[PDB]
Amino acid sequence: PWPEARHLLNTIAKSRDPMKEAAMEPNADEFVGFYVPMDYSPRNEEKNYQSIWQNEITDSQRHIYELLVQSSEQFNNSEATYTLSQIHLWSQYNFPHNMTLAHKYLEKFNDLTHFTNHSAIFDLAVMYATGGCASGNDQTVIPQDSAKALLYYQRAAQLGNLKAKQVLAYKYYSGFNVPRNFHKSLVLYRDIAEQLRKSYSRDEWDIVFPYWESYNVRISDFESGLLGKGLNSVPSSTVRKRTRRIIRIYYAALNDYKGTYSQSRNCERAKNLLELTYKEFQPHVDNLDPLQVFYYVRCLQLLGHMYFTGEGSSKPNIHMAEEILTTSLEISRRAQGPIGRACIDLGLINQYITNNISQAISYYMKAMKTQANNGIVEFQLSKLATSFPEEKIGDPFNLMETAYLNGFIPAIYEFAVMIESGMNSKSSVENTAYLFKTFVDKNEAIMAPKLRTAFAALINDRSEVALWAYSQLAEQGYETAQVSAAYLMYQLPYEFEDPPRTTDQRKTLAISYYTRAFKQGNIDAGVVAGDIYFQMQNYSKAMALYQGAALKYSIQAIWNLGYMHEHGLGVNRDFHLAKRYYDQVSEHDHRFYLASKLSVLKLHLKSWLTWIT
Ligand SMILES: *[C@@H]1O[C@H](CO)[C@@H](O[C@@H]2O[C@H](CO)[C@@H](O[C@@H]3O[C@H](CO)[C@@H](O)[C@H](O)[C@@H]3O)[C@H](O)[C@H]2NC(C)=O)[C@H](O)[C@H]1NC(C)=O
Ligand SMILES: *[C@@H]1O[C@H](CO)[C@@H](O[C@@H]2O[C@H](CO)[C@@H](O[C@@H]3O[C@H](CO)[C@@H](O)[C@H](O)[C@@H]3O)[C@H](O)[C@H]2NC(C)=O)[C@H](O)[C@H]1NC(C)=O
Ligand SMILES: *[C@@H]1O[C@H](CO)[C@@H](O)[C@H](O)[C@H]1NC(C)=O
Ligand SMILES: *[C@@H]1O[C@H](CO)[C@@H](O)[C@H](O)[C@H]1NC(C)=O
Repeated sequence: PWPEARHLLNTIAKSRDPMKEAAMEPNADEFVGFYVPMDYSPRNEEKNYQSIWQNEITDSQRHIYELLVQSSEQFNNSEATYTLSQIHLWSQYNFPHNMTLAHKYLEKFNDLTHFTNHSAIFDLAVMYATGGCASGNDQTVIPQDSAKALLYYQRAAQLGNLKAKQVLAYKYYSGFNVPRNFHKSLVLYRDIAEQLRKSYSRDEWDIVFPYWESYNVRISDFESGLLGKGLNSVPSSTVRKRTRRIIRIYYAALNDYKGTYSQSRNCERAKNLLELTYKEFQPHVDNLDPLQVFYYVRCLQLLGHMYFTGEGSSKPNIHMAEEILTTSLEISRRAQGPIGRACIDLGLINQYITNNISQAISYYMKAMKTQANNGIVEFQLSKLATSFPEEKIGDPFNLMETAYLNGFIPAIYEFAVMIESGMNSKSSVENTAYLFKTFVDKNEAIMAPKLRTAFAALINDRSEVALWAYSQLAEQGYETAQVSAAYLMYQLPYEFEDPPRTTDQRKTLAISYYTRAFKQGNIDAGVVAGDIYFQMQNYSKAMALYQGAALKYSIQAIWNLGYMHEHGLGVNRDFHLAKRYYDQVSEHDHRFYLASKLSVLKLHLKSWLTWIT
């Protein structure tokens, strides 16, 4: 039965990505506010499943699905049962998802060699910790079970999977259910981090971090926001830079060198395009519009970084890089333009291909205040400080401390192993842990490569699988996944029409995600949690929550606060404090000057009537 099917699943060519398909082609360059549901309708998904598995499937595509499943039930293969979980849980080939049967077959895979394969036990160990999926109406449905999942996590990390021991460390570090226990968190964090540092090369560790494309972004920022407009915080989308022929080309290659969200990147067509430009312009180099040559030499900076990169080619060329960018500075003398990244990679290639350290300090130091310096320079210097104890440069400590904050990633590890090893007792113990996770969570490719899946396999269709993915990273320390999944589980109804028509369990999960996101910083989520409990009871819990938000300077919390005391369930009714709240909103913002005193108008309109009796 099976080994014939291997030819078929070879034939079908699944696990499709659209951004790779839009990398090459001319395209709309256009997407926003695409589509979402607001109600789940469990018994609707079953009939939709029925329709699609009736019609849109192919008769062959049934034929393959026929006998792996028919052969696996007749035969104990256990390889097809593992695949169909990854097919009805991932929708990896063109088939629907059904977490009931997927969950059902996962125990079958596990029982075959109970507790050996960490890649699977983890996946259902989440499924226990939710209770929302692997659910239904038949008998085997069970709600959430903490400990029964917890043990499986311990089995995986005991076996040695990474993100398991990650989520344990986060779970202690946050005080999710168990106590705080910073010590353990430190232990397994540093363990993880040494394994990560072992994943890389010496060369690749020291010279360039390889630019894995980032998706740790807070969905609902594409639309207005988690709430409204103007009264939000920190939109994390970073897309499609822009501010006279060539400049429209310049950006048009930059976007192709680092297209981040909706179109995959690679340099090759941008590169060929670029070298065409250098072969084109160079003899025709008079003045030529000092604003144009600006973007010319900027594309030269880029270009030299690309030859030294080795993108698109089989190898990098240090040499044509050398002539081309050294030329670039030969111009940059004239018009005194930006010079940074050329000074970096020039001071870097001299540092490992040649061995004139001396000038290399001159270049690094010549570009050190540059904005493009993230942390790379300092991290590269402190090496030479610890190697060559020379007075010229200062302490390694302060330099690496100037690289930590800026975001350059290797800087953390040295900055961490330093302080823990420090016979000099620096600030504390717990802060040390904050470093390690901040490294871990930021490497983002070994640990969390599925953000490129969840996003991707959302936009075509079928949010639910992305929802499971964020429901697999929300347990990790990724705020973005928490508010993402919750924003999929509960959208805010507009004031007019209607709240949703969803499950109560589902809300019991969403609220937990929003809460943890709140205590990772996103104040707005707190507000949203309160807007759940309007529809429920627990007005006291909500009041504590809102009140928890207001102390950190929000606004909507406050209007809800005065409004909760004036109308609805208040333990004591009072409008003295109320107008204070309603007025300090206008104290702080200066922009809602009217609605404050409007609330005052209705508030005294109460008094006019009540004096009648
Ligand atoms: C997930 O997969 C299961 C299959 O394990 C799908 O199950 C179907 O569930 C219905 C009850 O909702 C079962 O009822 C059947 O009704 C027909 C008449 O319509 C009757 O002739 C059968 O004897 C039975 O009573 C149905 O047998 C069952 N079929 C299968 C293959 O399981 C379920 O619909 C899927 N859900 C989702 C959300 O994908
Ligand atoms: C849990 O079990 C699954 C199978 O149910 C294991 O899948 C195996 O994963 C490894 C890679 O981690 C695959 O290795 C590579 O496969 C390709 C062909 O697909 C081959 O060309 C490479 O040389 C290499 O052997 C392996 O084939 C794959 N096995 C099956 C049947 O798909 C999974 O690895 C197990 N979990 C863990 C954590 O290992
Ligand atoms: C390179 O080093 C040699 C000897 O170390 C020195 O003579 C030469 O001036 C250096 N060149 C540059 C460009 O720094
Ligand atoms: C109130 O909140 C608790 C959570 O502490 C929850 O278990 C309970 O179901 C809620 N009750 C109502 C009526 O909302």
